Amino acid sequence: VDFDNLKTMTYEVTDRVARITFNRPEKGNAIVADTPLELSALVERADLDPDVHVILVSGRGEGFCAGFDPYEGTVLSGKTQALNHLPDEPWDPMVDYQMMSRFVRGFASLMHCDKPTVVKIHGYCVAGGTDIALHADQVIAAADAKIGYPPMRVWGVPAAGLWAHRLGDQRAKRLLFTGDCITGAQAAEWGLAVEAPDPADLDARTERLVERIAAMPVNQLIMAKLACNTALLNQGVATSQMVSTVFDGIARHTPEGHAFVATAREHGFREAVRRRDEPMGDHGRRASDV
Amino acid sequence: PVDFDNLKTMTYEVTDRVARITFNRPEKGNAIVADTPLELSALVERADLDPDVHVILVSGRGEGFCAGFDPYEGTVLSGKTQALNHLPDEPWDPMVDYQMMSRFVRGFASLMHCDKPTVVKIHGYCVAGGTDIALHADQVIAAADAKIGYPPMRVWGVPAAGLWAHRLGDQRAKRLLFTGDCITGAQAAEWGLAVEAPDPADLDARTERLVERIAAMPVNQLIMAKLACNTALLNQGVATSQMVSTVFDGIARHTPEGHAFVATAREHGFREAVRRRDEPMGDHGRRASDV
Repeated sequence: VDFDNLKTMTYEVTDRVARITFNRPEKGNAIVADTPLELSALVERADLDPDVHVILVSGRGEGFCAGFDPYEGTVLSGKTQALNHLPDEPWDPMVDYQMMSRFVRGFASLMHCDKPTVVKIHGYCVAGGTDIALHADQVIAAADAKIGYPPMRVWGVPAAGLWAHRLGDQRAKRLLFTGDCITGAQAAEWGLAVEAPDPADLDARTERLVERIAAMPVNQLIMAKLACNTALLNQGVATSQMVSTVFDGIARHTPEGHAFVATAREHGFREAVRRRDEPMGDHGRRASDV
Repeated sequence: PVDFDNLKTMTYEVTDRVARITFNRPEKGNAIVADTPLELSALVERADLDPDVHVILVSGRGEGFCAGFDPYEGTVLSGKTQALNHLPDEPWDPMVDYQMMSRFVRGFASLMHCDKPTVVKIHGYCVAGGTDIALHADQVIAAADAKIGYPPMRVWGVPAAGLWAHRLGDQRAKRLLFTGDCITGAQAAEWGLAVEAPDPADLDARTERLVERIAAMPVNQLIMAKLACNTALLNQGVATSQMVSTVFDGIARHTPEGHAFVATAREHGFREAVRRRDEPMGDHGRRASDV
């Protein structure tokens, strides 16, 4: 990673806030190969800077993140991975796991890093976008944001494996058994988000939150996060994550997975998504009425 | 950033399906320096991504495996920030220390969390910070006469990796950590710290045999076996043991006792400081602790 030629996001430190800001708004800040690498590198940079006390992750454009979009001679090559997605030959789930687990590993830097992480969600945080967002220590969301994992319906299982740890069993299952999304307001109500300001107030309340955190000594902040993370990680997060990443690979290789891909190839991915969600009445920015 | 054409602390070679990572500071007991965890972590990742590699074999050159611990400018890891944080007569900052020592342990933990099997071969000694590395490996094979343990429990460390109780169980971990005593490789096999403990003349051959039997399996099978076994391992609270133990190691280095050890090492050299620590306990150098 080259801090002078970042491809997917920007880095800027203002006062004590390290702002990591997705920079592909034309693509909904969709996750590409470089996203986890840049995210993890920038988080480490922030961790090591004694003038940084808090990391604020956000996206440009209409929403936080819409989800998923030098490796030659590795298991991660484009050729190896595309061969592993052919339907009419046995695939290798561990070749898939080596690829997908490294996305998740990059995203997990927001959980495991020394310093506090805040994610600001506006608009949408769906599918892969939640594999990032749910790792953050604090999530603040616009009241009218759309948040969930629609590809439970076809083509994914949340690789991060964090829904049960963030929502509890009942509410995680409510979303993962349907692919339904909740509003930012409901995310606050269910405790997925710490607050849900009206969209006109989101930036102001977000800046207030990070300022308050940033006013604290780094040593205190690091200790609080270490203390709290002993309880979080003791819930079996590592296991939830591993098995969910395997499951996501499975979702991308079932008959249902391949039929979705074939639809995306014929009509484009946006239209494949519309046809997935339309029978459920929550296509686009429509609410799921949870 | 690690340069595979200019490695500082260790070497890398793939022979058939075995990625050999071999420590390369033989006359300093392969002592751990800043680049050690960076190189180990990068080379383990490279092995993981190479479809021609099935197993990773870590060993050290010289008389023993590892004797333990020996671009950051403007970071919490700078030489100046860390040196300042070790002054005795001012308040120190345990989180400045944690940021440093946790990143050593993170590099070492790549042997545990990587996709593929890891094997550590111990000859001679694996003591102190050496064990922070070794105990992360999936398989440990040791010369019957090797010396294995954490002598700085006596003064100046607490095992930052935090793995002793996970690898030995409560009673045998406490037996070594309440004393700083070392066990032989033979005892390590009996206690299940090592999977076998060949005579030193047979160590290399038995090691090669073990890694070849592992390498004869498909990569997909191996990765699944490791993932399955690690769910139980990690469910023991390894992450918490490692975090609290890394905090405790910082403390050990900043107590009156820790400062007195460093003052002796600074005045007379580390070797003499170790002499004074271990000779009263009858186990200085390659002597056994008679556990």
